[PDB]
Amino acid sequence: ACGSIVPRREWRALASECRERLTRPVRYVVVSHTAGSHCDTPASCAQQAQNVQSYHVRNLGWCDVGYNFLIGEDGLVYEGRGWNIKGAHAGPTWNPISIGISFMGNYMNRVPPPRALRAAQNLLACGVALGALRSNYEVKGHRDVQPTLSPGDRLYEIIQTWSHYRA
Amino acid sequence: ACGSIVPRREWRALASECRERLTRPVRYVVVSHTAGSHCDTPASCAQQAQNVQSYHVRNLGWCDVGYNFLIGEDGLVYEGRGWNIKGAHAGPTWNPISIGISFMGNYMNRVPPPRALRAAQNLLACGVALGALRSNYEVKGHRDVQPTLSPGDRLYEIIQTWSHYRA
Ligand SMILES: N[C@H](CCC[C@H](N)C(=O)O)C(=O)O
Repeated sequence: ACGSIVPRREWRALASECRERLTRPVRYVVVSHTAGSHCDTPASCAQQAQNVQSYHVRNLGWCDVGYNFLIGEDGLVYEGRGWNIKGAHAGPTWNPISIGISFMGNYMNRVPPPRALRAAQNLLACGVALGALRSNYEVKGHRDVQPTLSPGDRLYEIIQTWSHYRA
Repeated sequence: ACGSIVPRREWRALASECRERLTRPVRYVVVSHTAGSHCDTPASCAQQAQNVQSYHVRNLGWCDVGYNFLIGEDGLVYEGRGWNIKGAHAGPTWNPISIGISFMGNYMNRVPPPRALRAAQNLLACGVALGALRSNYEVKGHRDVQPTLSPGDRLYEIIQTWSHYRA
């Protein structure tokens, strides 16, 4: 088990119905925030991934949670659509050429804790390590590719300092 | 770099006074339990890591927490002595030739949750990737190399199914 990713079944996900595959290795990573509630325990962040997926599935009518992975302030990564299934998180130009990771919260006036950030970068290395990502992958913030405040001012200024970030 | 580890400072560890280095690559991994209180959040697990360190330093007179790494039921790994410094967790024959990882809890009547187990296994893969552990490393229960009940019956039964387990 590559990163220490919480599997779909462990956060009680509805089964996915998405079919569209991403072509590896993938070039881009897009970092979003959920603009949802935050959580900082495994129990609270499992519920929160449930809740986000529930909105996407029941309400937006999507095949699964839109993000490939979610990050909790518990410092764990929650399997969304995964490495191999095209996401619904950054519009039609970016969904097919990226992995979308989303921090569970609103980081406009808040920073995610260092454990959340470590879990994100550990996830990405793990992606390289598996061949899901390019070794020279490029990180975009959600607002760099779509009109939105996502991932929040505070979170966005941090991912700007990441070695793989490209505006 | 590899994995995600909660660093010493983040859990508010006393400065280490330990100096003896292990010789890489290390061949053996010894898995214990602390036989202490469990914790299932980053906040409670950081506290617990302090308590364990406090006990070993202040009461037992050791140079640091005895373990190289601790595992919380929050699903995070807590930095102890690290990959490079000799632990105090398995006696004078095993301490110089092993990495000691301890699950924070009492696993006599109780299993650690899948996320603790994942954190532990991934940690070891990272030791391998790092050259800290041999690729053909062996995992031992604490009871395999010393008389005590550690790492606890339930947890012992689990580590017996790990692919690197050798009695
Ligand atoms: N490569 C990872 C280990 C994960 C196992 C992965 N190789 C798989 O079987 O999918 C690492 O060293 O962090």
